[PDB]
Formats: sequence, C-alpha cells, structure tokens
Amino acid sequence: MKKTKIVCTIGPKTESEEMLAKMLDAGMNVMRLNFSHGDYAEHGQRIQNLRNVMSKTGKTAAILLDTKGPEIRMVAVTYEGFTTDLSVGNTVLVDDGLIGMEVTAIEGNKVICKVLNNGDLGENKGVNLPGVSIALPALAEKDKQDLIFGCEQGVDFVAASFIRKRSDVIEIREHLKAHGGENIHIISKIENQEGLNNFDEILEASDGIMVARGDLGVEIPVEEVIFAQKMMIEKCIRARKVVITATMMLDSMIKNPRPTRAEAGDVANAILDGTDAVMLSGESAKGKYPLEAVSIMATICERTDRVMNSRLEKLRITEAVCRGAVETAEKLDAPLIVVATQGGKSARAVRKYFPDATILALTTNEKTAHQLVLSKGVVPQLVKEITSTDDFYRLGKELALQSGLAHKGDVVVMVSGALVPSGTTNTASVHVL
Amino acid sequence: MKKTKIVCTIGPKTESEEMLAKMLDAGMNVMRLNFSHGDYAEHGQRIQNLRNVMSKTGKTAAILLDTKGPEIRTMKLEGGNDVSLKAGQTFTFTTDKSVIGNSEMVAVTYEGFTTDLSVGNTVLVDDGLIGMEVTAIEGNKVICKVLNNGDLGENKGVNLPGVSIALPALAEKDKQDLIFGCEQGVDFVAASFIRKRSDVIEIREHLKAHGGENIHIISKIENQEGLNNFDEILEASDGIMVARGDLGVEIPVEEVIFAQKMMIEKCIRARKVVITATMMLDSMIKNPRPTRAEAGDVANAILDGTDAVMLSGESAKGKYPLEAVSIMATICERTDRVMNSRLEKLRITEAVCRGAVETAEKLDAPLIVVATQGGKSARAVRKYFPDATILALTTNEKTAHQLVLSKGVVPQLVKEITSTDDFYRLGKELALQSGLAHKGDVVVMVSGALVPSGTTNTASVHVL
Amino acid sequence: MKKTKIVCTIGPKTESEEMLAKMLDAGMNVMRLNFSHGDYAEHGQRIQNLRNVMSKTGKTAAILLDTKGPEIRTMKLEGGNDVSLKAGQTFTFTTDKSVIGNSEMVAVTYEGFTTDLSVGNTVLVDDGLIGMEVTAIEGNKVICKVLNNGDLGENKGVNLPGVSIALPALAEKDKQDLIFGCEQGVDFVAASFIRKRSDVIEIREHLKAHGGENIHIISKIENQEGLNNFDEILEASDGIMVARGDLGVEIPVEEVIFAQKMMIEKCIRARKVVITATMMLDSMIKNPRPTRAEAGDVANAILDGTDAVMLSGESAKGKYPLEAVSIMATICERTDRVMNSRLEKLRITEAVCRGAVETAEKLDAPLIVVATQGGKSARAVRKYFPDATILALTTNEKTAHQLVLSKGVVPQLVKEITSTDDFYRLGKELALQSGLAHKGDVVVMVSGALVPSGTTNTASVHVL
Amino acid sequence: MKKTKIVCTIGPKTESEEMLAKMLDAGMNVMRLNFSHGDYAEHGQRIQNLRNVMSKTGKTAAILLDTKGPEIRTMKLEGGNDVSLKAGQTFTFTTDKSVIGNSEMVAVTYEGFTTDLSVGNTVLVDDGLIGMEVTAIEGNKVICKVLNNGDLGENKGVNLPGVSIALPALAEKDKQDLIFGCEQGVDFVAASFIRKRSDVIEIREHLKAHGGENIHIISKIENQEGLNNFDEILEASDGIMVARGDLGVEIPVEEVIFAQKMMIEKCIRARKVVITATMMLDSMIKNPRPTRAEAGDVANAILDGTDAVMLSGESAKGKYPLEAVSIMATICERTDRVMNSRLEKLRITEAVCRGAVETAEKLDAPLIVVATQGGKSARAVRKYFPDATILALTTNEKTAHQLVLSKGVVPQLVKEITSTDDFYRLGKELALQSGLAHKGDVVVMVSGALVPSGTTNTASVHVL
Repeated sequence: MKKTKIVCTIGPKTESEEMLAKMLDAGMNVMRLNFSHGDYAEHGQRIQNLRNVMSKTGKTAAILLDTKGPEIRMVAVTYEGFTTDLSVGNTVLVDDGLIGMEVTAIEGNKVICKVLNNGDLGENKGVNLPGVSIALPALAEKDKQDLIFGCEQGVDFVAASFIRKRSDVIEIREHLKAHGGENIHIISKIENQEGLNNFDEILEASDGIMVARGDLGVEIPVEEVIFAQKMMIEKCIRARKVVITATMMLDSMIKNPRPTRAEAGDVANAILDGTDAVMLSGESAKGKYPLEAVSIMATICERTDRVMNSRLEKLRITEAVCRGAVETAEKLDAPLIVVATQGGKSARAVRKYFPDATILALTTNEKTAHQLVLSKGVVPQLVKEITSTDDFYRLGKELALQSGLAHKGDVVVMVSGALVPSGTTNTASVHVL
Repeated sequence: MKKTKIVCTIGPKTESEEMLAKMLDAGMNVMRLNFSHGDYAEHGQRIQNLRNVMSKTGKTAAILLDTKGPEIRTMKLEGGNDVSLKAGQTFTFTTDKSVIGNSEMVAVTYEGFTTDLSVGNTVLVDDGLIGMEVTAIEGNKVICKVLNNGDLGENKGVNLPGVSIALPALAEKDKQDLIFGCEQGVDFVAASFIRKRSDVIEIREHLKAHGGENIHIISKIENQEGLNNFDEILEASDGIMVARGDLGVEIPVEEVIFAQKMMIEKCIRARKVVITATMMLDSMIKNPRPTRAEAGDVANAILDGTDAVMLSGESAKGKYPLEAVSIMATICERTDRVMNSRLEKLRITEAVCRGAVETAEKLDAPLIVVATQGGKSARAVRKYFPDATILALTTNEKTAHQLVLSKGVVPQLVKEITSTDDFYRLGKELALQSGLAHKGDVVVMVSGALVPSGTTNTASVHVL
Repeated sequence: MKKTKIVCTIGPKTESEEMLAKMLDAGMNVMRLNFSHGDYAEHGQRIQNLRNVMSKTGKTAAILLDTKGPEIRTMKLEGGNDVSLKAGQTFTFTTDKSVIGNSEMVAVTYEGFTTDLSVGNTVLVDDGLIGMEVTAIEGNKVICKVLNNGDLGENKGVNLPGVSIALPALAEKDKQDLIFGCEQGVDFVAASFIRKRSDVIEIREHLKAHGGENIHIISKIENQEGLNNFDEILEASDGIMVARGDLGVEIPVEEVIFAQKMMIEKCIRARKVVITATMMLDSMIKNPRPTRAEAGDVANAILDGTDAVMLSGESAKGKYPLEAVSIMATICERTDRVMNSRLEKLRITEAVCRGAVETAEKLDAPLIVVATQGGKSARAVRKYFPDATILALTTNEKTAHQLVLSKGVVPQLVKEITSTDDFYRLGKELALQSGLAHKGDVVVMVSGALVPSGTTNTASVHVL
Repeated sequence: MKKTKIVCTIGPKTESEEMLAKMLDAGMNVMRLNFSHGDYAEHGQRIQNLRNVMSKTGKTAAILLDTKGPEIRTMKLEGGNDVSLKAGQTFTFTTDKSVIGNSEMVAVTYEGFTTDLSVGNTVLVDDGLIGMEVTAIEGNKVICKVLNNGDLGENKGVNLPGVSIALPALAEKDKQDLIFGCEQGVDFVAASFIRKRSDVIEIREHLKAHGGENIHIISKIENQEGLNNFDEILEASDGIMVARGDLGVEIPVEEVIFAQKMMIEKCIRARKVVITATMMLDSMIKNPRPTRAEAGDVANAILDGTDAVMLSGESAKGKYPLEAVSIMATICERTDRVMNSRLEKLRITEAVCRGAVETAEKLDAPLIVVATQGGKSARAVRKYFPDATILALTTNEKTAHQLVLSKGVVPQLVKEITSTDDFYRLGKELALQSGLAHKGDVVVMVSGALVPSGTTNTASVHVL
C-alpha cells in the first residue's frame, strides 16, 4: 500500500462530505486550503465537513492553510516601492518570465526600461525582480487575517508563500504564536532565487519545505530547477523535516481524466528523489476530474514507493538509534516500526532512512497525530497515555496486532524516548507479536 | 565538456551545410534521417552535406537512418471532413480499403485487423485520442463501442494494446529505404516497432544481403510486446531507442518511467548504446525556450544513464532548431557534470575496463585512451561512467563514426597500430595533441594484446 | 585497565589471605583449584581464605574446581629403580596390575589398553619422553618396539596420539571431588580429558544430582578425539579450556596453533567463555621474569580472543607467584589496549548487542551497562570485543561471580531492578558511582524487556 | 606447496653437497653464513659447495652474510675461574682492559662504558643471566649493585637495556668480512646491531667501495635504539631481520611481540623483505621434533606476514638439522595455506599491482608472471599476499637470486625480453612450461612499459 502522501486542494466543487470521504478513500491525506479565493464562513465550513468525515469514518487527515504572501503585478504597477528598490541595470520580468526588461532610468514614480525580448503584455501580469530584494512583509496586514482564521480553526500546517530568508519564516512564526497557533507547523515555499540561496537558513527556521518548481522556474535557468528540487528534497530528508512537491503535478487533468505520460514520469521522479508528499492543486480544487486525479496520483505513488529501497549508509544519538531501528527491522524482516511520539520528531527520525516497514506512531498529542499524516509511510495513532517504556512496548504490541499491519509471530521494532526530554529518541526494542 | 551525445533530426529547415556546421557547433553529434517523410534525392543530399561539413571542418558525426516501420492507419472520410464520435456509440472498422468513412465506420489499412484483434480488446485512434473496446467481429469488420468523445480525421494511427499485430517487421517501402542506407553507408539504422527477437534478425538479414553487415541496428521499443521481449530484443540488437511517447499510448502511464529506467539500466550492463527519444523538447517547435517540465524530463534520462538524447521535430521542422541543440546541450553539460562513476561469472574485459576506470579516478587521470576495432572496449569502459574522457583510437572508419553515439567518447581514426608499446607510444602523442590532457597528466590506456578482437585484456598507466 | 581475566592456581605457598589479597591487586580474577593435589580440608580453607578477602575488600573473584581426570599411567618398577630403554629394543605393556615392571615390560593402570590400541599405533610414555610403536597385541600384552632411547620411571603418564580411549568420563575420585565442589558451591568446574558429548552430559548429570546445577562446566580439550567432536562438546558445555601442552603430545605440532585458534573462535561465536591454559609462564616457576617466547605466546592467545589466561604451578607452587600474576597482567593490559571491536541466521540478541557495541563505539561511550540474570546478555555483548567496559548488574550472585571470568566485564550485584526505566535509572547511578564513567559521558544500556531470561531485546543510549 | 622461505645457517655438520642438496629438497632457500665463527677458507668452500649443488641440479638458493658486529663483553677472570656474584653486593666494571677480575671487578672490552652509562642504568651480563644497577661511575669504573645471584664466567656478553651505545657501525673484522663478502658475491648481508640510519649508510658505503653495490643490506634490529630509529633504518635498508632473543634482553617482555609485528607490518608496506630470525626451533639442536610453543611461535611469525623464517644452531651445529628443515617447512606450508590476500600517497605501481592480484583472484589465476630488472615488481605484487605464485622473470642474475628470499616468488632468469608483447608471449611459454599453470588457466602479467626501472605501470590478463 502507498507510502507517499497526497495533498489535495479543496474548493467548492469538492468540499461536500460525500466527496471528501471518496477522496480520502482514493488516497487523499491532507486538505489544502488556498485562500487566494473564498469567504471565511465557506472555508470554515469546508473544514467542518472534513472534520465530520473524520469522526464519521475514523480516517485521519491533516489540514493545511496556504498564504498568498507578497506580490507585484507605460503600465501601472501595484508596488509603491518598485522605484526605490529597483536599481540601474536590474532585470525586470513580466508575466511569469515572458518579457524581460533591463532598468535604464528611474525618475520619480517611474521605472523606465529597455525591452530585451518580444512579447504580448496583458492585464494583471506577474512582476519578478530576480536578484533584487523587495521590502514587502512576508505576511502583509491583508493575509494576516487568513492566519488568524487558521489558528482559530486550529489548522495543522501553514504553507507560507514567497519565503526569501530566515527573517521571513520567523515573522510567520511570531504571528502564529501571537494567536495561539504556536504548535502549528510552517512549510516554506521556495519560489525564487533569493529563497533558493537562503534555503539552508529557511530550512532550519521552518518545519518543512514546499518545492514549487513552477514558480521557482520563472526566476532561474531551466537546467537548474530539477537540481534545486533534488537538493531541497535531500536537504529536507536529512534534517528530518517534511517536504511537499507541489507545482505542475497532474495539471492536464483539469481538462482530462487521464494524465500526460510526462506528468506521471515527473511525479514519479519527485517521489524517487524522496518526497514525503505530492500535491494536487486545481486538479482536485477546480477541475472536472478531481477524484480521477487523486486515484491516478495514488497509483503512481503506490507503484513508485514499492520499488524504492531503504537508505542506511558530530554523530547524534537519535540518529544512531533510529538508523539502527530500521537496519534491524529490515534485517529481521519486521513489518512495522512502532514509535512513541509527543511532537513527531522521532517518527520523522525513523522515516528519514526510508524504511520498508510502516511506521505506526503512537501519540497522545492530537496536533501531532494529524501533522504526522503528512510524513511519508507514517500511520499515526492517538493513544490515551503511555506511562512507561514497558507499558509502551505492551501497548504497541496490542495496537500493532490490532492494526492488521502485523500478525502473530511478526517481529516489530519499537522506538521511543526513555528518561529523556521530548527532544530525544534514545531506545530501540525488538519484539515478537 | 558534455558527455552525453545529441541526435538531431535534420529536415529541410536544417539540411544546409552552413546550418549543419552550426548544429555540430552547438553540440549535435548524430544526424537522424527520418524516412517516414522525404525522398532519396533529398536524403542523399542531406548526407553529402554533412559529409562535406565533416570534411570541411574535421568534425566527426554519425548518420542514423530511421525506418517508418509497420502501421495501421484508418483511411479517408466523407468529403474529407472530420466526424464527431461520442461515448457509447457503435463505431465499426472495415477492412475494405475503398469504403470512405463517416461517424459510423472507417476502413483501416491493415487487412488482418479482425484476424488479429479480439472481441473485448481496446482499439485507440490518433495516438490514443479516442478509445474503443471491441464488442464483436464479423466478416471484414470490427464492430466497436466508443469509450470517449473525439473527432476522427483522415488517416489516423491505430494502437492495439496487447494485440500481437502480425504486420511484418519490414514495410514494403522499408526494404528500399534500408537498401538506400546500405548504399549510402549510414552508421546506424533505428528500426520502428520491434516486438520480438525475430523482428531484429529480419532487419539484420536484410542489411546483410546488401553490404550493410557493419551497420548497427537500434531497436525502437514502442509497445508492450516489445517490452515483454526486451531482453531478447537487446541480445539481438546493437542498441535501443526508448520511445516514451509511443509506449505512453500502449502501456499504463505509471509504467513508462520504469520501462525507460529498466531499459537504460540493462543497455548499460550489455555495453550497447541507448537513445532516449520521443517527447523531449517538443514545445521548442513553437517556442525558443523549453518547459521546466521538459528540461526536467531530459535531465532525468541523462541521470538514468542514456548515451544520447534525441531531437525530433524541434530540429527537423520546428521554428527554433539551433536553440534546441544549444539548450539541450546545456542541460547535458549541467547534468553530466554532477554524475559519478559506477564501479561497484568472471569476464576478463569487465575486469580490466573496471580496474582501468577505478584507477583513472584514483590517479586523477584526465583521459582514458582505449584502442578499438569495432568499439567494444570503448563501450566496455563507458559502462562505468568514467569521469575521464575516453579517447578511442580506431583504424576502422565505421566504428569511428558509430562510436560518436556513445557517452563521453571521442573517436579518432589512426593509420595502424603495430603493437602494445606502439599503442602506448602513439596514444600519448595524440593525448597531448588532443588538448584533452597535458604534461604530467596520468592517462590509463586500455587494449587487447595477443588476443582476438572480441577481447580487452591489458591496461597501462602513463604520465604524459 | 586490562580486560582479559587471569585464572591463578592456588596452592599452599600462595593460599594465604595476605597473598590472595596481593594477587587480587596484581590482576587475579579467578582462583583455580587443581585437584591433582591436596585434601578437602585444605581446599576448603583455601576457598575460605578467598571468601574472607572478598568480604573484607569487596573484590570479586570466582572459584573454578579443576578435576584431576581419568588417565593411563605406567605403574611400579623393580625396586622403584628407573630403567633405561634403548632405541629398537622390544618393550611390553601389560594390563596385569600385579606385575612389577622392569626393562622389558611395565604394567599400565588401564584395563582397556589392549582393546583400544592397534598394531602400528604409537604409545608415548612420560610426556612424550619415549615413543614406541605397537607391533603386536597378544593377551593382556601390548608388544612394542622402542622408537628412542629414554629412561622409564615409575607411575608415568601415557598418551595414545590419535587413539580413542574408552576411559570413563570421570575417575572415581573425580566424582567424589565434584560433590565437594557442589558442597563448597564452586562457580566453575573444569572437566579434564573431554572426548565426546556424552562425557559432558554425564558430568552435568553428576552435578545436577548434588545441587550443583548452576555450576558452569568448562570442558578441557586435550586430544584429537575431543578436537574431533569439539562442536558437539562446546554445545553441551558452558565453555572451553584449551590445553595446549596436552594437544602438543597428541596431535601434530603444526596443528596445535590452529586447534587453539579454531576453538577460541567458535567459543567467541557461541558466546561462551574460553580459557587458554597450559605452558604459559612455566619458566617463572624458577625465575622472576618470563621468557621472550612465553610473553609472545600469551599475547598471541589474547589476540586470538580468549576471555582468560591461566597460571598453573607458577602461581600455585613456584618460587615467584606474585611476579607471575603481575607480568601476566601487564602482558594483558598491553595486548588488550590494541585490540579492536569485531562488528561485521539473524537473531534478536545478536542484532541488539551488536548495535549496542557499534553505537557505543560511534558515540564514544566508556561504558555499556547490561542487566543480566544468568550472564548471557553480558556475554552476548562481550562477543564483539567492545572498547567500553561492560558493567553487568545481576540480582543473581552465582552469575555475578561467573561473569568475573568473562573478558572485560565488571559484574555487580543489585537488590532488584523493577522495570526497564528502573534499569536506566539504576545503571546511570551505578555508572557514575563506579568511577568507570562521569557526568557528560554517554552510556549504552542493554537488557531484555517483556521477554523471558533467554533473550536480549532492548537497548538505550544515555548521557550521565 | 609453501610460500614462506627458509634461511638455514650452514655449519660443519651441514656444509657438504650431499647435505646441502637434501636441505634444498626439504625446504631450504637461503644459506646463512654466520661470521661469528669460521675462517674464510671454510665459508669459501661452503659457498662453492652450494653453487655446485645449484649448478648440478638447477635449484636456486641465495647466500647471506651475517656479520658478527660490534659488542661489549666482560673480559678475563683470575686464574680463569668463574666467580659467583651475590645479590646486593657491590660490583665494578672497568674500562681497563689490563685488569684481570674476580668477584668484585671485571674489565670490559668497551672503552665508552663509563661515558654511555648512567647512575641508575641497568647492566646485564651473560644474556641477562646477572642483572645489576649502576650506583656510581668514577674514573674508568662503573660501580654497581648486583641484582641477583650468579657465576660470572669469562668473556661474557653485556646488554645495556635502553642505552644508546656509541660502538661503531662495524667492527674491524666485520669490514674484512664484508670484503670477503664482496669477493664472493654473496646476495645479502645481514648487518648486526643496527641502531641508527647512519650505521646503514656506512655499511652501504663499504660494500659500494668493494664492488658490492648490488648486495642487499638486511638490517638486524637488536635493541631499543634500533627500534626507535626503525623508520629511517628501514628506509635506508633493503630489508630487515627481527632479532627477538636480543630484543628480549633489551626491551620490556610484553613489548617484544608488538615490536616484531610492527616491523613485519612496515616492511610489507615498504615492499622490502623481512626475516624473523632468533630462537625459533632451538630445542631441535638436542631433539628431533620441536616444541609445541616453538611450532606456535613460527606460525604466528608467518601469520604476521614474514617473507622468511630463520634457522640457526639447529641447522648449523644441531643434531637434527634436516629434521629441523622438514618440520619448519611443514609449519610453513600449513600456515601459508590458510592466509588471505590483503587488498582492502596515491601511486602508480601500488595501483597496478593491487589490481593484478585483485584481478587474478576474481579470475582464479594460478599464476602472476612478473618482469623485473631489480626485483621491485616481484616485491610489489607480493605485498598483497596473492594466493597465486609469482613467477618472476629477469635477465639480471643477482635479482633472480635475491628474489629467492621473497615470500612465494619463483625466480626465473631469462635471456631477454624485447617488448611488452614479447613479454606476454614468453611469459605464457614459461608459465605452461613451469608446471605451475596449465592450458586454460588465466594468468595475469605485470611489468613496466615505456618506463624506467623504477615503475610498474602495466598489467595484462592471458589464458594459457
């Protein structure tokens, strides 16, 4: 059964309970909500329906909120500081890369440029200032209400748009914490050369990364974009942080109930690079065939996961422990690695080595039972309490057999923290069911 | 410099010497002649031109003749107008080549469309535009049921999943194209729609009848039968062309990457070339820049491990053909750059050619000089993805051109090589001459010695 | 500090408390009681002196009772006068125990001497002093030709190299000695002349009979038959004593090293103690420094991988016992200090314990703390030759004592460990208080959880 | 069968063509002439005797000159009677070679005794028989306190544990020995008591002045100074002899094995021969079979990786010199048999030669044919302990001689090789001819090509 997770952007064609239950069945794991449209009571109801389908069925799913972030769209440009922040020689581009201009003069409220290439300029096009740094907040007074709605509803993840550096992340995170959303994970969307160059620092600040290669492409040389993707997936796998692969996934399916062979290859290679999750935007949100897309997407995942291997080859404790747990599991042919988590780090720590076995992750934490839904190959499980290391062993032996994920006489490797604080994974323990 | 080779389909937009020189200058290595169109006088000239440029410049290049192969076409419609088909509708295929079609029925060029197809099977028209499962067969008719909405034009292609189409390996015309190619002396022949071992042997027997015994046969796997017979098809051929677009029509979508990755992997093991072909930078037929999706697709096939990536319409008829070769070259360069050598029943040649590459690497040699007759040893070194350029010395002119298709090899025609010490002596003179290395560079040299041409058996480390 | 354990034979010149305490200081770990000698009253006070030194000092040692064994000896000569035998002469052994021998004939204590032997067989008398070849077995006579000049004394040992001897597993006195062994509650019994599995089973039965079921049987391999059946013998035993001198008078000399190395290796694999025993520092029976060659042979046996090295008469009855222990122990520390862990069907215990050592090494842990009931999981950890010391906590005393014989384990006896977390709390307390580790140090802790005695399943890492 | 080589000391009881011939049959590879004994006529005849046997049989051997070397000895006693020294007594050595001593004073041969020694230093006399500690040095007297009881005889050896002695590199008769050594064209010279690089540089200059520039210098490491300077000594030597007995009287016991194994390790890595030399089978001087412990000591020295193992008194002045060679050789065959290649700063020869052994093993080659001018490539391929035999081809007869000492090489003097292919051609003729390999065997062939003497840069695989 598939291991990599499917994020499905849900809008009004798909928000019903009956569809949401269908889409969970087809392999949806996370509802993405893209607040570049809609009204709050609509969205608020879109959440409740999923949360109803969840009670009604026993399925887990996570909720992820998208923020739009900063934009810049003789023509008239939205951004008043355009003239300040641009510089002589700079390369402006309009309409996702279509026309490139080089800045010759800026006088007053005017950036006068020389057009470098032919193109048909229209209404409301994108302006990209590659290199150039923009003084717009990561999170402007306008998208901030989106966030607050998000904390209020208690979404699991926030994907933040147009992240260019550490500071940006920290400013999304200081917002959330101002409103009770401190336990909400931030996924940073690298959509530009600046964010790209600042990735390692964007990565230490965030909880994950959304690889938006479409957006990124506009800004950097084509022959660099896959390599950006691969690097960022690899850097995320190492850090133990979720990474979604997001843009241009199965786009044809907004018009067709079957994907291009080049889309499928492109989704399969991202999974092979090592993602946690693959994303469906309009295919599930606006298009004519949303349940078709989730289902083909799920067969691509399943077919791809199932040929992939484990990945075992200062040195840290959690790293030694969790690498041994997976090495030992596969050695002993265990179907499962059963893990105790508070905030998820150690289910994430095990997953980093791409286990054959399923991670069944026991938490008493609700947010982290949901959040873990976005981690590759992980099945979260909310438990009432784990009182001791032997209790954990005893409980997880019950839930493993009970899970149907293993049977009597199966070997199961159990991973947890014992006499340590939350941050750490420190003991591994093999058991026969 | 780029190690993977670029095969460019030359058309009349590119066939000139001044444009062919530019293409060799942007990074084209192999000229593909698509005999699904054109004529012998034209292709004859396209050949002479390249041979002229290669003479004019001193560049090397290979010439690949692509066969059109067996097809099933639907034929003509009433008044030559497209008809609109619709789901659940009965449609019917007729074997009568003079029945003109409408939205109820067409005729198909293939006389055994019934004799072969079977009640229940899938029929797809215009490269999978329209799908249809069979519900009956009677007489000269395949009575079908239409599964989705489309418009049927005239003369469309028919893809018959599963159906062992008993069409022959060589078309009526295909034989005369092959004969043209033997006469012209082309280096490779890429043969379309290879379903089994016997299909290969039928092209090889054809070429052998005509002085083509030394021509390499690149089999195009374009359907499920060919896939299922890959290992045997590969034992029989000299290389493989992965046709992704074609296979995409023929097999489930989630299988194609894996059909590609699987075929490239086995080609490398077999020491035979592999071209990754359809659906590369097709957008560049209208656009002077590629998709991010396209440049990505290309990079992943180089990373999978191809020898060569192929330009079709983008260099044959597209509006921006020199741009394709250049961005296709920068993608190559960029990708090879970050690739590693892969070193981790005995075979003497595997043994020495793996050592010689592992040593090159440890000693930081710029070059591996290899001595070949038919290219095997240079192909056997290439199998471990050396960092080092393989400079391969031949006295055989054909295998000198043929070798231009292999990854990161640079062929060089030499007068004779008289002995093992002479090889070492001559290859150092040419290694310095090549500008691929310099004084005090180490150079591993690979060759056979007191052995027949099959075998590569000795290696030698030299400081220039 | 040294990791390989020293077994010291205790006799009357070193049996005192003051001396026992010095030797414990020098490196003694195990007191061997050789029952070739002494009475039960002596060995009893011997055992008592050591127990009082352990009381008074908190040192732990073990007590290993070494049987004398069944034997074939020659018996009494005319007048008690040694005789000189000549190369080539005839000589006869007689099963007849009444015959007072001379220059032509002796009696041997073994009734089955004619049965066991064969024409062509070699008989060695007095530690291979004299050899002879069997020329005819007639009646109660074995008639031989003398292979070399030598002097026969009374009551000499006989070795039948290559021959199976149907002597019993235990001499009569041996059975009477073993019950004393049970009474006294010794930790080990080393059983002499072990030839086959059945011998070991017998011995186990005997001890089991007298409440001695927790006493470990160390099988002494002293000849070819025993070497032949070593695997099935090691299976039935708790460990092995490699008696090199005996093997050297029984099997070809060039074989004895590989006998030693094979048996230490299979003991390590089976997770069972091995003692390297005879001919260690015998020169120190007379001198206060060992030979160069003596020092090398001990060192090589530790590098082979023994748990323990043995002193015999040079700590029991020699003139420099305390110097023997000391230099023995300096060879020990010197050799241990340069050995490496050994990390490279699959079981749970082996998987866990090898992860324990491997992780310990990676994380620079001074200590691996194990909780044992019967000693196994300390021995399972010891198999990989860790750099860390193994603190092994038991509530079981006999095992706390037997674990003293195991390479580089520091046993220690505890009230109780109630749970797995209790274990990790307890072992950190004792790890710090042991002075083996200090605050900041990592400590890998190994145990069994929700499993019965047999099994080591879990492992935790902690910083002190 | 065996690969490790045997140096045998030839003395009176063994010097005859009949004897030497059986010696060679039994395992002898090198004749050691020990120049602590015997006039030049004697050694001259032994030299001739051996060269006769070789000629008359086609056998190869080498001849090695073992210098006596510089010494400190005690001198003459009153009336020439042994004096018994008592522990705690005062005892003085005098630099006055006029004095005739007794139980309180002796003269020594060494004038620098007083200089080199220090209060607190240990003096040993008669191979460690009596030890003493310096209490004061006054004038030409080193006043001591005797450490243990013993009879000092006359003309006894003195060892100064850990003291740098400024005796010269060479004794006066040593120089005259080395000149005879040159006239005789011996193949090696094992120089005695080598303690710093400058000593070797001297011995080399002496041989060079007498036309012995082709003679290899084996440095004997006999004390702590030699050991601390072993890296630069090894570097200026062609090889090493480990004098264990002497190291035993000079450095801490527990340290001697390690000194051995270190020095064997470093000679392997350096591609220079190493001989393990003293106290191997000394018991066999009086006895026809060796000791268990002696057998073990030889086997371990072989597993450490020696080229050669040395006999002394056993073959020179023993009772059973041919018994000794035989069991030594059985010990060799038996141990060599169970050892493995060692495959697992970036240089050419090391790469080619590792690859060759590496390739030979993969392909199971019985044989590696090497072409050598001064033996280096034989010694380079030997470094990895190939399973295969090295058949080493030279036109140089000295190296064909010296290569006799290298582990598992079979020297072959050939009339020429004119090219690399000429090599490959001849190496198969000889490989088949040699009975070592047979039709169908793989044979790996290693040489230099387009390179001067120093370098091994080409390897080739051939089927016979």
